[PDB]
Amino acid sequence: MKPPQFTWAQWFETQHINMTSQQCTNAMQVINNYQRRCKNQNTFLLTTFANVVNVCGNPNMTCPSNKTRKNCHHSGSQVPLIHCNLTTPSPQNISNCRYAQTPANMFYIVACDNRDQRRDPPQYPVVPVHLDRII
Ligand SMILES: Nc1ncnc2c1ncn2[C@@H]1O[C@H](COP(=O)(O)OP(=O)(O)O)[C@@H](O)[C@H]1O
Repeated sequence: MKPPQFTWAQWFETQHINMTSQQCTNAMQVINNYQRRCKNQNTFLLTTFANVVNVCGNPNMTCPSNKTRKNCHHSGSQVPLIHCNLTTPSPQNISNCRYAQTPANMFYIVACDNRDQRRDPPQYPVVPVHLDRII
């Protein structure tokens, strides 16, 4: 789920593009502090927001996760990425959650939609809103 101050595009960026630290335990604190819980796993794509926006321009395809959605797009090429896996749940005090990190170079599929009319900058009429899968 996402905090109210974020549009889907900004939340996508916060969760999958802006890895604030190369260490998952530190990077995941941002996501967990916003979601008020420790996300079991999360993928950080080591690419630019602009690159993802352009991927939104690639041919539409069915989303591997939801066979009813047709707003997904394949990256075309592989990109470096870090996958974070929760290793220490820490019931109370989510800042104590620890994660393992898995580096890899894979293709990705993202779902994109028109920008939030009121909050997203007009610069990008089309933006990624969900990471559907990595291959
Ligand atoms: N095809 C889709 N198009 C637009 N929005 C979607 C789509 N699929 C899922 N969503 C929404 O986007 C949210 C973002 O999920 P996300 O953070 O990307 O999941 P995770 O990173 O745990 O895989 C979902 O919880 C859902 O409400």
